[PDB]
Amino acid sequence: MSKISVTVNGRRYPWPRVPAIAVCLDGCEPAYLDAAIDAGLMPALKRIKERGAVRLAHSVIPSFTNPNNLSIATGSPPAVHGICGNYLYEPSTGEEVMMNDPKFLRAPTIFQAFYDAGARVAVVTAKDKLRALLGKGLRFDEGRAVCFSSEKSDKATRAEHGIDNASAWLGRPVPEVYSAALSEFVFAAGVKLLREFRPDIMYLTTTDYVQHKYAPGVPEANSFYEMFDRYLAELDGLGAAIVVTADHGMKPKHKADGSPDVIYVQDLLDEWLGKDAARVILPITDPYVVHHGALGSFATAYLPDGCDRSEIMARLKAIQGVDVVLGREEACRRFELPEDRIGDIVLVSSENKTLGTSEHRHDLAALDEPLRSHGGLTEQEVPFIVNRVLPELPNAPRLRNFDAFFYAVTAAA
Ligand SMILES: [Zn+2]
Ligand SMILES: [Zn+2]
Repeated sequence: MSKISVTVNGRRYPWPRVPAIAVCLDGCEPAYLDAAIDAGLMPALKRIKERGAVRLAHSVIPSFTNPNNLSIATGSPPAVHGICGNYLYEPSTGEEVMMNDPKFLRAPTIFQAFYDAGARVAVVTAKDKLRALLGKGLRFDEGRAVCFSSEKSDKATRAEHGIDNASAWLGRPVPEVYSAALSEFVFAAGVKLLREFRPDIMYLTTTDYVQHKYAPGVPEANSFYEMFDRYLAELDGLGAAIVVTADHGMKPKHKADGSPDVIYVQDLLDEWLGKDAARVILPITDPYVVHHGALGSFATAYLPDGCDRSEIMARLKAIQGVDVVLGREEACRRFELPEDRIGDIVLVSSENKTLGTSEHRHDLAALDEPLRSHGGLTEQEVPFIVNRVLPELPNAPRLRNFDAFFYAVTAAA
């Protein structure tokens, strides 16, 4: 007898005999789990690690939320699926255009491919914009798909989400967007879906709210992972094959005095090339954001026609804190990104620095606590833990976070 599989974006996924789950722990620097385990707070993950397969994996660069979630969802890098930031800039038009709409997704998700093959599929996110992206191609007329966010759980309908009011269904209020509870809702929905819906494929993804605010091992960080472990214990107890991974890690990005440590790329380019001759883009978040949530460790820049790219790159790389500077072609090959949605040059900052645009009218910082962020090579390493014996499972740099569903269904088969 031939084995059953689903082929998606050039990869063959065996059909899962038991439910196959990937959990994306947003911003989960491996140190978070080590600290919580060491404090005795994750007895289930501790045991799961001992008896399963424990690895580190590499995220996509940029180590941002959307590109990495979409990579996990499609099993492919952004060169394939097209989502490589929150927005891009169009030199013609002079327009900044949001890349977080499903129309910009260029490759099918694993979720749609399994759904189209007759599977039961469930996707739960914390934020609703990612929900719409992740849910592209799912259908809700056969009772075989569920897709909603904690954020808009009370707005779910049968026809568009596969469930009527997921808040009422789960029996928990809609959580505050800026809370651990937004992510707890996802875990809780996941458990209830596993019991009652019995998906063949399920993705659970959260937000990095806690991780931007709190370093590994501090009480609030430990409490979050203590909470996760309870849901993990339950998913594991119900017999699912589970991969726990992350979209990206998290590192402190502040000076000794606790203030943000930023390299203002637009200021530098204005000086060398003329004011606004170039455009620096900060794709970590939406373009309107100026409140320190716009500070990450990866940036891209669009340069005036004719200028000396090679020269400009050398000038940027000479700056302390700027670790990597690549032209479009090279950055796209190295990081597996789409040339048509990346700037002329790509910049990656050092471990404890971020990249900003300018101090002209500035980038007024919001929250109090010392800056923590992601986007660079120093937030690329993430946990990758499976609750099954898989001695052949590769390790980083070969293992990618977007191998999560490949190995989950393999373990489930
Ligand atoms: Zn994230
Ligand atoms: Zn973040």
